Amino acid sequence: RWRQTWSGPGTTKRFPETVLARCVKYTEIHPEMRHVDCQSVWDAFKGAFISKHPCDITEEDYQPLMKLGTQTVPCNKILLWSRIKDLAHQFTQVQRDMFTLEDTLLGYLADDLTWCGEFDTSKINYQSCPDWRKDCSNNPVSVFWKTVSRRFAEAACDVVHVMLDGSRSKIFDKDSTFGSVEVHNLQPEKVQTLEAWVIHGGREDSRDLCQDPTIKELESIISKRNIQFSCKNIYRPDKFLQCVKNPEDSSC
Repeated sequence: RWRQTWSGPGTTKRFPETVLARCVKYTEIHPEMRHVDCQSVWDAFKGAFISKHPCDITEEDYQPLMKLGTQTVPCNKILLWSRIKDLAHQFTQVQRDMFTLEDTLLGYLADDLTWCGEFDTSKINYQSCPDWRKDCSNNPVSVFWKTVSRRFAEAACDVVHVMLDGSRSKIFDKDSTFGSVEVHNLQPEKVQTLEAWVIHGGREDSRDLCQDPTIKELESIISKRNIQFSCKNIYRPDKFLQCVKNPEDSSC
């Protein structure tokens, strides 16, 4: 074909093998998931989207998979992020000070992957998948992230942290998974504070981006949910990471 059905990239090559391998690796490393049957996880993941129209996926489709990937997360150590996932991951990798969604079995399985099927065939579509904007929001990938992110947000307690990209025109973006799902699913009964770390992209002596209009928006939203809001600038994320690996003895 010189023209594909959908406007988005197709399913990641060797999707089935990749998810299965990730499940095996995760369950080998993480002791609480030692007992998960990875074939069963693949079957349930597959059942969510195979033979279904990829513009008609619902959260219910992923419920078998959600049940299987049920997992306790230290509720007071959750790190959310938007448009800055590499630094979030590099940070949690140092000494596991916090946990992101990609530290969970389900987030790990799907990170950086694309997948979709076809109505009334059992084939995976490796040629194209729906674009969230051009085609439809109710596609297998978008629906998966909304489903898993909601559950992750509901599990948070105490002080919840979020890394935001301060080099974006919208540092807080109401359209992101963070802004459209996670903010609205933190449980005010459990969550005391949301603390945002605004990651600078700048060359040095930049603005206090905690005063950014979009940050004030996030503050208003979260305050009105009866959760406290805190914000900090991270001016030099390279120094930040160094200080995380090697604190207090040098210039930190």
